[PDB]
Amino acid sequence: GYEVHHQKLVFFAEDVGSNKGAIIGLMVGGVV
Amino acid sequence: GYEVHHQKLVFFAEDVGSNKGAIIGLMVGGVV
Amino acid sequence: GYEVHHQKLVFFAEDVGSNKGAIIGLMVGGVV
Amino acid sequence: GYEVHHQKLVFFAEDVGSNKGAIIGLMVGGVV
Amino acid sequence: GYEVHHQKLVFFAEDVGSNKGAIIGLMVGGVV
Amino acid sequence: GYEVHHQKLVFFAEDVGSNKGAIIGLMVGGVV
Amino acid sequence: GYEVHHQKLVFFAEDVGSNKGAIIGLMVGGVV
Amino acid sequence: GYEVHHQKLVFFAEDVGSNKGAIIGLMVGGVV
Amino acid sequence: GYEVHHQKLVFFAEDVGSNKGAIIGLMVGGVV
Amino acid sequence: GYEVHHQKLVFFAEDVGSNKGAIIGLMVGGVV
Amino acid sequence: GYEVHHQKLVFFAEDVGSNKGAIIGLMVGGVV
Amino acid sequence: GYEVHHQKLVFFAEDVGSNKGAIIGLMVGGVV
Repeated sequence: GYEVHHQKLVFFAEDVGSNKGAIIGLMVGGVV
Repeated sequence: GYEVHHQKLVFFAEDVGSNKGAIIGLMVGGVV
Repeated sequence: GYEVHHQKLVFFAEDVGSNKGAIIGLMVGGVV
Repeated sequence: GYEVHHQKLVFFAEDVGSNKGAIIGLMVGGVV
Repeated sequence: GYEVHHQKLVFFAEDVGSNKGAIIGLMVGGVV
Repeated sequence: GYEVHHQKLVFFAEDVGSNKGAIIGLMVGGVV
Repeated sequence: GYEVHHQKLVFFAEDVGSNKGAIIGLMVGGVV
Repeated sequence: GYEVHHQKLVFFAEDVGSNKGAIIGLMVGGVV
Repeated sequence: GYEVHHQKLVFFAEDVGSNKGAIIGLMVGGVV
Repeated sequence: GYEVHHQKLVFFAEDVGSNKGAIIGLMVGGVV
Repeated sequence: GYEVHHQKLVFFAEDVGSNKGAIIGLMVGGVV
Repeated sequence: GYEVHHQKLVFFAEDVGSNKGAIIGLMVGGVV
């Protein structure tokens, strides 16, 4: 059978989140 | 069974001269 | 030209530069 | 021979809602 | 008993006024 | 004997009768 | 400046029709 | 001198019927 | 002549049926 | 002795059936 | 007579912390 | 002397013990 399933997640541009001070948090349960 | 197509989710914000203090919280709780 | 259930979400923001610390609270659980 | 489809969602804002200090609470769980 | 169902939803907002503090509260969890 | 076809929807909104401070509160769960 | 008193507000929601996809997408910003 | 107060809000959703999958997306950005 | 500010926001939800996956996507910025 | 600045936000959800399906993505911005 | 600033935010869900399954993401974008 | 400022943020859930894991992510770039 034929099946397609994919996605894309991009979070807006803004005042870059450098280190010390600003911050970016990514949480992904466990790993493959 | 059922067939589906991929999707896309994109947010974009323009800021004059990146810098100090931005904060992003992304949680992807899921399994392949 | 075969098409199935598809979607797309776009959030675009263009404007000078509000104050210190923008903030993204986003959740992408997921399920089989 | 007939296929189904869904809609497209676009939230576009100029002026109101600039970078730095803005707050987006967006929930994108998943699909049943 | 299947038919094509698609559309486009675009929301454009823009208007000089005062102060900042803007807030987006959107729930977009899958579809029925 | 109702048929479904494509369509387009665009909405443009200016100044919110009252100070600034905007607030987008929408629930986009499935469709009727 | 005017004196403001408190009050009590309660809401109860049930679903008839059939089955129930519950969905609460709300924005509770604030008012001057 | 002077004194101020706010109101109280209570929300309750529950009703015998079927399925589940609940989704709550909320924005509560404090306002001065 | 002292500043006074209190509040009370309550969101309660429950429903049998089947499966689970509940989803909370919430943004609670802050205050100045 | 005297009232001051306070708040109160309560979220309560009950879900059985399958293994715990829950996905919480919450952003608590904050202020300097 | 010193000003006091406090808040109370609480999320109650009927589900402990099982194995690969429940998922919680919390981000506090701010500086002491 | 120095004004008082602190808060209370709690994420809690109750049900069946179960085993080792569940998945929680806390992001807070800051230093005393």
